[PDB]
Amino acid sequence: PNQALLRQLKETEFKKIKVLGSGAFGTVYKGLWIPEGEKVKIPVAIKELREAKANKEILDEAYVMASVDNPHVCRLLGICLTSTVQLITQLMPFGCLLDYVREHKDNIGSQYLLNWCVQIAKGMNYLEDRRLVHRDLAARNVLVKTPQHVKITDFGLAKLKVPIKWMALESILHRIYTHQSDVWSYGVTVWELMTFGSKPYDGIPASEISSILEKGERLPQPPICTIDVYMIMVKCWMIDADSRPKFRELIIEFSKMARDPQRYLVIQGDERMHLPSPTDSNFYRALMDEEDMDDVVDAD
Ligand SMILES: Nc1ncnc2c1ncn2[C@@H]1O[C@H](COP(=O)(O)OP(=O)(O)NP(=O)(O)O)[C@@H](O)[C@H]1O
Ligand SMILES: [Mg+2]
Repeated sequence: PNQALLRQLKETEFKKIKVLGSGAFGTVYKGLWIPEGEKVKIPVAIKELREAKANKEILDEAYVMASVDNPHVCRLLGICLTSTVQLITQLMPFGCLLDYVREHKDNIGSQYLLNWCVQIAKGMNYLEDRRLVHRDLAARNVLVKTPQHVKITDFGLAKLKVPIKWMALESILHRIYTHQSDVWSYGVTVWELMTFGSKPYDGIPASEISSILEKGERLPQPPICTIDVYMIMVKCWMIDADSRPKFRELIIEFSKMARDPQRYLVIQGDERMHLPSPTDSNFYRALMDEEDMDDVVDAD
Protein backbone atom coordinates (compact mmCIF):
# COMPACT_ATOMS: atom_id res chain seq x y z
CA PRO A 1 0.00 0.00 0.00
CA ASN A 2 1.47 3.33 -1.17
CA GLN A 3 1.27 5.81 1.72
CA ALA A 4 2.16 8.70 -0.59
CA LEU A 5 -1.46 8.64 -1.80
CA LEU A 6 -2.72 9.80 1.61
CA ARG A 7 -1.72 13.18 3.00
CA GLN A 8 -1.89 13.77 6.73
CA LEU A 9 -3.16 17.26 7.46
CA LYS A 10 -2.69 19.37 10.57
CA GLU A 11 -5.77 21.13 11.93
CA THR A 12 -4.13 24.47 11.16
CA GLU A 13 -3.92 23.62 7.43
CA PHE A 14 -7.69 23.60 6.89
CA LYS A 15 -10.97 25.09 8.07
CA LYS A 16 -14.56 23.84 7.97
CA ILE A 17 -16.78 26.55 6.50
CA LYS A 18 -20.32 25.27 5.95
CA VAL A 19 -22.34 22.12 6.62
CA LEU A 20 -23.39 20.29 3.46
CA GLY A 21 -25.22 17.43 5.14
CA SER A 22 -24.85 14.32 7.25
CA GLY A 23 -25.57 10.59 7.40
CA ALA A 24 -24.96 7.51 9.52
CA PHE A 25 -21.20 7.97 9.62
CA GLY A 26 -20.61 11.69 10.00
CA THR A 27 -21.13 15.26 8.94
CA VAL A 28 -19.86 16.69 5.67
CA TYR A 29 -18.52 20.24 5.43
CA LYS A 30 -17.43 22.47 2.62
CA GLY A 31 -13.96 23.46 3.78
CA LEU A 32 -10.86 25.38 2.73
CA TRP A 33 -7.33 24.08 2.53
CA ILE A 34 -4.58 26.68 2.99
CA PRO A 35 -1.25 25.27 1.81
CA GLU A 36 1.58 26.28 4.17
CA GLY A 37 3.13 29.60 3.15
CA GLU A 38 0.52 30.37 0.51
CA LYS A 39 -2.33 32.87 0.51
CA VAL A 40 -4.77 30.79 -1.53
CA LYS A 41 -7.80 29.02 -0.09
CA ILE A 42 -8.65 25.81 -1.93
CA PRO A 43 -12.20 24.38 -1.52
CA VAL A 44 -12.33 20.81 -0.22
CA ALA A 45 -14.93 18.45 1.25
CA ILE A 46 -14.40 17.47 4.87
CA LYS A 47 -16.22 14.60 6.55
CA GLU A 48 -16.01 14.51 10.33
CA LEU A 49 -16.88 11.03 11.55
CA ARG A 50 -19.23 10.75 14.54
CA GLU A 51 -17.48 8.12 16.68
CA ALA A 52 -14.23 9.96 17.50
CA LYS A 53 -10.06 2.01 16.97
CA ALA A 54 -6.45 3.11 17.43
CA ASN A 55 -4.93 5.61 15.00
CA LYS A 56 -2.76 2.99 13.29
CA GLU A 57 -5.79 0.82 12.51
CA ILE A 58 -7.76 3.75 11.10
CA LEU A 59 -4.72 4.96 9.16
CA ASP A 60 -4.27 1.47 7.67
CA GLU A 61 -7.71 1.42 6.15
CA ALA A 62 -7.43 5.05 5.07
CA TYR A 63 -4.49 3.98 2.89
CA VAL A 64 -6.83 1.57 1.11
CA MET A 65 -9.44 4.29 0.56
CA ALA A 66 -6.67 6.53 -0.77
CA SER A 67 -5.48 3.80 -3.14
CA VAL A 68 -8.61 3.61 -5.32
CA ASP A 69 -7.89 4.89 -8.83
CA ASN A 70 -10.89 4.90 -11.15
CA PRO A 71 -12.80 7.71 -12.87
CA HIS A 72 -16.04 6.60 -11.20
CA VAL A 73 -14.83 6.17 -7.63
CA CYS A 74 -14.00 9.02 -5.24
CA ARG A 75 -10.53 8.71 -3.75
CA LEU A 76 -9.70 9.63 -0.15
CA LEU A 77 -7.14 12.48 -0.43
CA GLY A 78 -6.20 13.44 3.12
CA ILE A 79 -6.85 12.68 6.76
CA CYS A 80 -6.64 14.62 10.02
CA LEU A 81 -6.51 12.47 13.17
CA THR A 82 -7.13 14.24 16.49
CA SER A 83 -9.95 13.90 19.01
CA THR A 84 -11.99 13.24 15.86
CA VAL A 85 -11.37 11.69 12.45
CA GLN A 86 -11.65 14.08 9.50
CA LEU A 87 -11.50 12.86 5.90
CA ILE A 88 -10.56 15.21 3.07
CA THR A 89 -11.86 14.64 -0.45
CA GLN A 90 -12.49 16.63 -3.59
CA LEU A 91 -15.51 18.94 -3.22
CA MET A 92 -18.32 18.31 -5.71
CA PRO A 93 -20.33 21.52 -6.38
CA PHE A 94 -23.20 19.58 -8.01
CA GLY A 95 -23.69 17.45 -4.90
CA CYS A 96 -25.09 13.93 -4.79
CA LEU A 97 -27.01 12.30 -7.62
CA LEU A 98 -30.09 11.73 -5.46
CA ASP A 99 -30.56 15.48 -4.99
CA TYR A 100 -29.69 16.12 -8.63
CA VAL A 101 -32.34 13.84 -10.12
CA ARG A 102 -34.97 15.27 -7.74
CA GLU A 103 -34.10 18.85 -8.69
CA HIS A 104 -34.15 17.99 -12.40
CA LYS A 105 -37.14 15.60 -12.28
CA ASP A 106 -38.62 17.22 -15.41
CA ASN A 107 -35.34 17.87 -17.24
CA ILE A 108 -33.62 14.50 -17.34
CA GLY A 109 -33.50 12.38 -20.47
CA SER A 110 -33.09 8.66 -20.97
CA GLN A 111 -29.51 9.08 -22.19
CA TYR A 112 -28.37 10.57 -18.89
CA LEU A 113 -30.24 8.03 -16.78
CA LEU A 114 -28.79 5.06 -18.64
CA ASN A 115 -25.25 6.42 -18.74
CA TRP A 116 -25.30 7.07 -14.98
CA CYS A 117 -26.27 3.42 -14.47
CA VAL A 118 -23.28 2.43 -16.60
CA GLN A 119 -20.83 4.65 -14.69
CA ILE A 120 -22.06 3.46 -11.29
CA ALA A 121 -21.66 -0.14 -12.43
CA LYS A 122 -18.14 0.66 -13.70
CA GLY A 123 -17.19 2.12 -10.34
CA MET A 124 -18.62 -0.89 -8.51
CA ASN A 125 -16.92 -3.33 -10.87
CA TYR A 126 -13.62 -1.61 -10.08
CA LEU A 127 -14.24 -2.04 -6.34
CA GLU A 128 -15.00 -5.72 -6.93
CA ASP A 129 -11.78 -6.07 -8.93
CA ARG A 130 -9.95 -4.60 -5.92
CA ARG A 131 -11.88 -7.19 -3.85
CA LEU A 132 -13.47 -4.35 -1.86
CA VAL A 133 -17.08 -4.39 -0.64
CA HIS A 134 -18.92 -1.08 -0.44
CA ARG A 135 -21.72 -1.90 2.05
CA ASP A 136 -23.51 1.48 1.65
CA LEU A 137 -24.29 2.06 -2.04
CA ALA A 138 -27.28 4.37 -2.60
CA ALA A 139 -28.03 7.40 -4.77
CA ARG A 140 -27.06 9.63 -1.84
CA ASN A 141 -23.56 8.06 -2.17
CA VAL A 142 -23.12 8.80 -5.83
CA LEU A 143 -21.64 12.23 -6.43
CA VAL A 144 -22.04 14.38 -9.50
CA LYS A 145 -18.73 15.77 -10.76
CA THR A 146 -20.49 17.00 -13.90
CA PRO A 147 -23.97 16.00 -15.16
CA GLN A 148 -22.08 13.67 -17.55
CA HIS A 149 -19.73 12.18 -14.94
CA VAL A 150 -20.66 10.58 -11.63
CA LYS A 151 -18.58 8.89 -8.94
CA ILE A 152 -19.24 6.47 -6.09
CA THR A 153 -18.30 7.76 -2.66
CA ASP A 154 -17.96 6.48 0.92
CA PHE A 155 -17.09 2.80 0.40
CA GLY A 156 -15.98 0.88 3.50
CA LEU A 157 -16.70 3.64 6.04
CA ALA A 158 -17.93 0.90 8.43
CA LYS A 159 -14.32 -0.04 8.93
CA LEU A 160 -12.76 3.08 10.57
CA LYS A 161 -28.63 3.39 11.91
CA VAL A 162 -28.37 0.71 9.26
CA PRO A 163 -29.73 1.43 5.72
CA ILE A 164 -32.25 -1.45 5.82
CA LYS A 165 -34.10 -0.37 2.68
CA TRP A 166 -30.96 -0.68 0.50
CA MET A 167 -29.70 -3.92 2.02
CA ALA A 168 -29.79 -7.42 0.63
CA LEU A 169 -31.98 -9.78 2.67
CA GLU A 170 -28.91 -11.78 3.81
CA SER A 171 -27.35 -8.54 5.03
CA ILE A 172 -30.53 -7.72 6.93
CA LEU A 173 -30.91 -11.17 8.50
CA HIS A 174 -27.26 -12.09 9.01
CA ARG A 175 -25.07 -8.99 8.44
CA ILE A 176 -23.33 -10.79 5.59
CA TYR A 177 -21.93 -8.33 3.03
CA THR A 178 -20.50 -9.37 -0.33
CA HIS A 179 -20.13 -8.05 -3.88
CA GLN A 180 -23.49 -9.70 -4.59
CA SER A 181 -25.12 -7.78 -1.72
CA ASP A 182 -23.62 -4.65 -3.28
CA VAL A 183 -25.51 -5.70 -6.43
CA TRP A 184 -28.79 -5.66 -4.50
CA SER A 185 -28.02 -2.13 -3.33
CA TYR A 186 -27.14 -1.19 -6.92
CA GLY A 187 -30.63 -2.36 -7.91
CA VAL A 188 -32.20 -0.05 -5.32
CA THR A 189 -29.95 2.80 -6.50
CA VAL A 190 -31.08 2.38 -10.09
CA TRP A 191 -34.70 2.36 -8.84
CA GLU A 192 -34.05 5.67 -7.05
CA LEU A 193 -32.67 7.18 -10.27
CA MET A 194 -35.56 5.90 -12.44
CA THR A 195 -38.18 7.27 -10.02
CA PHE A 196 -36.28 10.60 -9.94
CA GLY A 197 -35.43 10.15 -6.28
CA SER A 198 -38.44 8.51 -4.63
CA LYS A 199 -37.95 6.92 -1.21
CA PRO A 200 -37.88 3.11 -1.40
CA TYR A 201 -40.72 1.39 0.47
CA ASP A 202 -42.24 4.77 1.39
CA GLY A 203 -44.39 4.57 4.53
CA ILE A 204 -43.24 1.05 5.36
CA PRO A 205 -41.43 0.60 8.72
CA ALA A 206 -37.83 -0.62 8.47
CA SER A 207 -38.68 -3.49 10.84
CA GLU A 208 -41.19 -4.91 8.32
CA ILE A 209 -38.84 -4.93 5.31
CA SER A 210 -37.39 -8.42 5.81
CA SER A 211 -40.83 -10.05 6.02
CA ILE A 212 -42.02 -8.12 2.96
CA LEU A 213 -38.95 -9.37 1.06
CA GLU A 214 -39.48 -12.95 2.21
CA LYS A 215 -43.05 -12.74 0.86
CA GLY A 216 -41.55 -11.94 -2.55
CA GLU A 217 -42.62 -8.31 -2.69
CA ARG A 218 -40.20 -5.80 -4.26
CA LEU A 219 -39.97 -2.12 -5.21
CA PRO A 220 -42.59 -1.37 -7.90
CA GLN A 221 -41.85 -0.83 -11.59
CA PRO A 222 -41.02 2.85 -12.15
CA PRO A 223 -43.41 4.62 -14.60
CA ILE A 224 -40.60 5.33 -17.10
CA CYS A 225 -39.14 1.83 -17.03
CA THR A 226 -39.86 -0.76 -19.69
CA ILE A 227 -40.08 -4.37 -18.68
CA ASP A 228 -36.51 -5.16 -19.79
CA VAL A 229 -35.14 -2.47 -17.46
CA TYR A 230 -37.36 -3.53 -14.59
CA MET A 231 -36.32 -7.20 -15.01
CA ILE A 232 -32.71 -6.18 -14.45
CA MET A 233 -33.68 -4.51 -11.14
CA VAL A 234 -35.71 -7.55 -10.10
CA LYS A 235 -32.78 -9.82 -10.86
CA CYS A 236 -30.66 -7.69 -8.50
CA TRP A 237 -33.13 -8.53 -5.71
CA MET A 238 -33.22 -12.31 -6.04
CA ILE A 239 -32.95 -14.20 -2.74
CA ASP A 240 -30.13 -16.34 -4.14
CA ALA A 241 -27.14 -13.97 -4.19
CA ASP A 242 -25.34 -15.92 -6.91
CA SER A 243 -28.27 -15.68 -9.35
CA ARG A 244 -28.04 -11.86 -9.21
CA PRO A 245 -26.25 -10.13 -12.11
CA LYS A 246 -22.54 -9.29 -11.87
CA PHE A 247 -21.39 -5.67 -12.15
CA ARG A 248 -19.43 -6.69 -15.28
CA GLU A 249 -22.68 -7.85 -16.89
CA LEU A 250 -24.60 -4.74 -15.79
CA ILE A 251 -22.04 -2.52 -17.55
CA ILE A 252 -22.73 -4.41 -20.77
CA GLU A 253 -26.52 -4.49 -20.45
CA PHE A 254 -26.93 -0.79 -19.61
CA SER A 255 -24.36 0.21 -22.23
CA LYS A 256 -26.44 -1.65 -24.82
CA MET A 257 -29.59 0.16 -23.67
CA ALA A 258 -27.84 3.54 -23.74
CA ARG A 259 -27.29 2.97 -27.49
CA ASP A 260 -31.09 2.86 -28.09
CA PRO A 261 -32.44 4.78 -25.10
CA GLN A 262 -36.06 5.37 -26.15
CA ARG A 263 -36.56 1.62 -26.56
CA TYR A 264 -35.84 1.08 -22.85
CA LEU A 265 -37.13 4.15 -21.01
CA VAL A 266 -40.34 6.08 -21.75
CA ILE A 267 -39.99 9.74 -20.82
CA GLN A 268 -42.28 12.56 -21.96
CA GLY A 269 -40.38 14.99 -24.19
CA ASP A 270 -37.30 12.76 -24.37
CA GLU A 271 -36.50 13.66 -27.99
CA ARG A 272 -36.09 17.24 -26.73
CA MET A 273 -33.26 16.08 -24.46
CA HIS A 274 -29.75 15.09 -25.57
CA LEU A 275 -26.30 14.51 -24.11
CA PRO A 276 -24.18 17.66 -24.43
CA SER A 277 -22.69 18.65 -27.78
CA PRO A 278 -18.92 18.20 -28.10
CA THR A 279 -18.70 21.97 -27.60
CA ASP A 280 -20.50 21.94 -24.26
CA SER A 281 -18.72 18.79 -23.08
CA ASN A 282 -15.34 20.36 -23.86
CA PHE A 283 -16.22 23.49 -21.90
CA TYR A 284 -17.49 21.53 -18.87
CA ARG A 285 -14.35 19.39 -18.79
CA ALA A 286 -11.97 22.34 -19.17
CA LEU A 287 -13.58 24.08 -16.17
CA MET A 288 -14.57 21.17 -13.90
CA ASP A 289 -13.31 17.78 -15.03
CA GLU A 290 -9.79 17.47 -16.44
CA GLU A 291 -9.37 13.83 -15.33
CA ASP A 292 -9.33 10.88 -17.78
CA MET A 293 -12.62 9.04 -18.37
CA ASP A 294 -14.27 6.63 -20.85
CA ASP A 295 -16.51 8.15 -23.50
CA VAL A 296 -20.20 8.35 -22.60
CA VAL A 297 -22.40 5.99 -24.58
CA ASP A 298 -24.30 7.73 -27.37
CA ALA A 299 -27.41 6.55 -29.22
CA ASP A 300 -27.01 4.67 -32.50
N1 LIG B 1 -17.32 15.38 -1.70
C1 LIG B 1 -18.52 15.94 -1.54
N2 LIG B 1 -18.80 17.10 -2.19
C2 LIG B 1 -20.00 17.66 -2.04
N3 LIG B 1 -21.03 17.23 -1.30
C3 LIG B 1 -20.73 16.09 -0.67
C4 LIG B 1 -19.54 15.40 -0.73
N4 LIG B 1 -19.59 14.26 0.06
C5 LIG B 1 -20.80 14.28 0.56
N5 LIG B 1 -21.55 15.37 0.17
C6 LIG B 1 -22.92 15.69 0.54
O1 LIG B 1 -23.06 15.57 1.95
C7 LIG B 1 -24.19 14.73 2.24
C8 LIG B 1 -23.96 14.02 3.55
O2 LIG B 1 -23.00 13.00 3.25
P1 LIG B 1 -22.83 11.71 4.13
O3 LIG B 1 -22.33 12.14 5.46
O4 LIG B 1 -21.94 10.77 3.31
O5 LIG B 1 -24.30 11.12 4.36
P2 LIG B 1 -25.09 10.27 3.30
O6 LIG B 1 -24.16 9.75 2.27
O7 LIG B 1 -26.17 11.17 2.64
N6 LIG B 1 -25.86 9.04 4.10
P3 LIG B 1 -24.88 7.76 4.63
O8 LIG B 1 -25.11 6.53 3.67
O9 LIG B 1 -25.40 7.39 5.98
O10 LIG B 1 -23.36 8.13 4.67
C9 LIG B 1 -24.30 13.82 1.03
O11 LIG B 1 -25.60 13.24 0.88
C10 LIG B 1 -23.97 14.78 -0.11
O12 LIG B 1 -25.13 15.52 -0.45
MG1 LIG C 1 -22.35 9.48 1.99
